Amino acid sequence: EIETIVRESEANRIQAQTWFSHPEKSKVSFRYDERETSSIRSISIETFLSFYSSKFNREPYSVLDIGCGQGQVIQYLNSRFQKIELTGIDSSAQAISSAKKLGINASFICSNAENIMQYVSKKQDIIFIHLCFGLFKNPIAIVNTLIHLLSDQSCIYIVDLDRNSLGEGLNTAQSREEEAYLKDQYRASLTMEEFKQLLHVVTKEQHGVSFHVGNSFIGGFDETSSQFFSLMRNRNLQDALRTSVGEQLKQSQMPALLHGWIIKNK
Ligand SMILES: Nc1ncnc2c1ncn2[C@@H]1O[C@H](CSCC[C@H](N)C(=O)O)[C@@H](O)[C@H]1O
Ligand SMILES: C=CCOC(=O)c1csc([C@@H](N)CCCNC(=N)N)n1
Repeated sequence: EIETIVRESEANRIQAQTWFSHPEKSKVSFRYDERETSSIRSISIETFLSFYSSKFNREPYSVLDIGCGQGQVIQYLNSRFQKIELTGIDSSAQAISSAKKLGINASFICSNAENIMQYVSKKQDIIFIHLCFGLFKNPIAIVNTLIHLLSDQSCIYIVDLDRNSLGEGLNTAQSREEEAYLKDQYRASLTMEEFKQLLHVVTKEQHGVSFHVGNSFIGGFDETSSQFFSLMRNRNLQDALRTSVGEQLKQSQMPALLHGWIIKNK
């Protein structure tokens, strides 16, 4: 039962979340995240944009960003599109105040993502959950709720740490505080096996809604898959991958992440 696995790892997830809700700890997590995770942001975004265009033959009308932090993902989208409805939600008041100060045409909500349907009624073409799934107290509840908000042509794209990657994941820590941070983050994470079970359970009773999970770099799609072939044809995704020397090497050295899709096609 995936429910019990999720309930029994709840304390770990609460602990991981202290790194985003405590004043001193938040300084450590921000510094690490900006240094080590910023370059993957554009890759993950262009992956879902390439997927959407390939699958549905139009650009999305709306992106909902779950755990949006200081609004960096929404800023990126704002620079790529003008006529996209952008929404971000984060339970950190400090993060949301920072996002609002950007002065972007976007809606920012300060609340547990569990409460999203109080703030968004129009169905969403893309729901993005980037590098934060393992922080949620009630991840299955959040996903079930998000599925209600999916448009007839839509996807949830989830990218997160794999618990089995802890050992390799510690390599990028540069201080004892960062080491402690990463240990807590990986301990709260799911494994590939657990993540697959979760996405199966939340989609199996939902008509026209499917899932895919993988640990391959580009959306978890194997390099021999038809999906990978289609994604890699997209010049915007190519451009995002064509980054600095140091960031390409960082991306090469990174442990494999979990990549999950919940896809609705009515
Ligand atoms: N239950 C919840 N609802 C909304 N946001 C949450 C949450 N639990 C944690 N978060 C937020 O998740 C973020 C994790 S770090 C930022 C992740 C961001 N999506 C990125 O791509 O880098 C933090 O800002 C934290 O406040
Ligand atoms: C190369 C290493 C890749 O490292 C990361 O992507 C990373 C490390 S810590 C972090 C934060 N965004 C919080 C992660 C929240 N998720 C889980 N704990 N599962 N992201």
